[PDB]
Amino acid sequence: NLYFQGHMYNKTVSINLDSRCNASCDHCCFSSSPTSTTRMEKEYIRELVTEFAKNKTIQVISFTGGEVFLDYKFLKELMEIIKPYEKQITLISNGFWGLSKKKVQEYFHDMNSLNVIALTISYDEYHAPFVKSSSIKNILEHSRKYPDIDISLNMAVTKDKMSNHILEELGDSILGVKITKFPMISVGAAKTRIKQENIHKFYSLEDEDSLHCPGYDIVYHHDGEIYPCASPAIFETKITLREEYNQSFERTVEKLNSNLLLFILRKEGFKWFLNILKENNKIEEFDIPYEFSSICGVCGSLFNSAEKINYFYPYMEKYYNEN
Amino acid sequence: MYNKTVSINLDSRCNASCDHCCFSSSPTSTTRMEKEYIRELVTEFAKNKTIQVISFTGGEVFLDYKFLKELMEIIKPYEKQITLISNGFWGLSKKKVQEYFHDMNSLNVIALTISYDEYHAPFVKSSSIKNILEHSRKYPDIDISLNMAVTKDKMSNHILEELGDSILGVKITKFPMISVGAAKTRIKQENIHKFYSLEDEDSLHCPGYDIVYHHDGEIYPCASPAIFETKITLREEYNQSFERTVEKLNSNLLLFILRKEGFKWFLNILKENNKIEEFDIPYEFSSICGVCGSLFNSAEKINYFYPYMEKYYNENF
Ligand SMILES: C[S@@+](CC[C@H](N)C(=O)[O-])C[C@H]1O[C@@H](n2cnc3c(N)ncnc32)[C@H](O)[C@@H]1O
Ligand SMILES: C[S@@+](CC[C@H](N)C(=O)[O-])C[C@H]1O[C@@H](n2cnc3c(N)ncnc32)[C@H](O)[C@@H]1O
Ligand code: SF4
Ligand code: SF4
Ligand code: SF4
Ligand code: SF4
Repeated sequence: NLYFQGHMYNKTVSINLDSRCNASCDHCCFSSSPTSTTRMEKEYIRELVTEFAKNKTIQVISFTGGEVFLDYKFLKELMEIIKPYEKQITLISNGFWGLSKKKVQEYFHDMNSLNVIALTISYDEYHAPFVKSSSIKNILEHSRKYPDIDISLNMAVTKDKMSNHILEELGDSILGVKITKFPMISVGAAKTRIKQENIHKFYSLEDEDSLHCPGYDIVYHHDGEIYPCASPAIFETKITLREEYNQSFERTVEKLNSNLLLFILRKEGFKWFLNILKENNKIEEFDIPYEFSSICGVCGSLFNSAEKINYFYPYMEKYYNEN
Repeated sequence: MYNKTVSINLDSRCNASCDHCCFSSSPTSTTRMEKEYIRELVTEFAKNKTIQVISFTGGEVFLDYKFLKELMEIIKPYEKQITLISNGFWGLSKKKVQEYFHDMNSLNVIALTISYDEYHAPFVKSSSIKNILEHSRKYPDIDISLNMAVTKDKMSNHILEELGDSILGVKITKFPMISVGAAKTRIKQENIHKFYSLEDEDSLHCPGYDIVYHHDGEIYPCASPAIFETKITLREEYNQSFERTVEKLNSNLLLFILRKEGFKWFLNILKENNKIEEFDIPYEFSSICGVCGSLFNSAEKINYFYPYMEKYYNENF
């Protein structure tokens, strides 16, 4: 009462628990593998989760990696910290644990009792050498006993690997499951292990009309930085929200809401930045591609270096003085 | 409760004649409410202070696009959100796709569901679906879904491959058949997936009520294909207000018992009285809506539960 909308982006948060994974996908934006060492400390993650659970605005806490079910003991401990505070939880997994019917029974029982409202399973031709089809089927079939857990199947595809046979092999286990096939973002292992010809190109620089950011969503990443979104493309940029080791979530939200570059991006769209480079003939100097698989790819190539961000500084400063 | 969303089924007429159609829709379908009556309904829903979302279904709502746009423009000054479902026949022309997306975006259409599968395929070509899906990328505020109705013999595997990269970023859901309408007589029951049985207690719960003003002139408590073959209606008179429809839904004893006790309350009565075979309750079913449809698809069946529901009312409340 007597207050209008304050800060945005404070209802959800994501934590990337670790870069370690059982799989070594050739497209992995983080080049994840069993030998990946990039991660925040366990006690630091416990403090973060405790703070997010006690926070009055956060409604949803999401966990990602890496493979979050790889160290299940630690994942269940984090979920039990949240439990007395009744926050909703979302999980994403490669479903390696589907190989064991005992783990399938136990994990669904735990997710249901720990307020896990959504589980996304990632399966495609890039994941297929590391996880069997029957493991995915066991998870999808058992999810029918837990209708309150929203189940999704995310498939990362290329022109040569469209996952048509993968989806057929899953049989009727996909009935009622939301399936989304998405193109690659040229970051991490996809940059060097996938032919760029095989990456779908849906956007071009000439269609600035439809180039707007899908929306911010705070991520506390395994590199110890904080990002304004969960897109694979953002982790390659110099856009971070961390100023110190012990930063509060209220401070992260305040920084996101006062960041001038991100305010201009949300309000004016990508055309504001692209027209500044076109007007000053800098598209070739900054090696900005002409075609992209996603709007995030444009974002990635506009701010993936300090030279590029610093270039926009006088224009953003001029925008601030005018408005 | 249940007063934030409402659906209107505009007509049973369709350009398609799908073999699974829950309404047996076709170009020669004559069941519909009058246009002026629909205008009055839409005006009342637009002026209503609680309704946030108005959905349109059929039949094929884009078949008479002039009337659909007219209804959307009645809603426009009141700023309600709109959802649409279509077979995408209009996708044949990219210029027509550009026009309809421009209108949907300016008329607060927040979601568009496209239905395409092997049952829809003889009536709509693949390229028409692709044109709609590709152009939807320019309108990220419109939530795009592809819904595919499948059977064991028609799983839509080749249909999805033929769509190529037009499905990238689109939520796809394959769902089984409900044995109603044309699916009852044109599809072999062995081809209908059976996921649940009378013994799976965690599945015997209604997914939730959602008010539908249907093309038969009745009002239903949900949008499931199964409810339209039941005698569960919320209409008591021709000129009934939405406040009254909501009041009737919230005071309906059968629907209160169903939501609170689940389907096991009704099924145990029939098992205890040896009426499972008399009522033709299926042992196995593709979804819980299949049980709902078989419990309540006749006045005799509904009236059978009355003394038990009356006893429940006296014991509780
Ligand atoms: C990095 S994984 C982490 C969680 C878990 N290991 C999994 O695969 O679901 C998150 C999602 O991003 C997708 N992904 C990975 N690298 C990507 C890339 N270069 N471009 C687009 N999506 C990518 C994965 O396929 C997966 O669906
Ligand atoms: C009756 S249609 C009306 C809207 C539009 N003509 C369309 O096909 O999307 C609504 C949805 O119900 C589905 N449907 C029709 N008959 C069905 C049945 N017997 N069982 C399950 N779904 C059915 C259709 O495939 C479609 O996705
Ligand atoms: S995409 Fe997921 S499963 Fe594959 S390597 Fe990366 S983190 Fe592991
Ligand atoms: S456009 Fe940029 S900021 Fe927005 S979601 Fe994509 S990568 Fe993140
Ligand atoms: S399922 Fe939709 S397109 Fe097919 S006949 Fe029925 S109303 Fe028409
Ligand atoms: S269970 Fe019955 S009332 Fe509930 S959605 Fe299905 S048909 Fe409608």
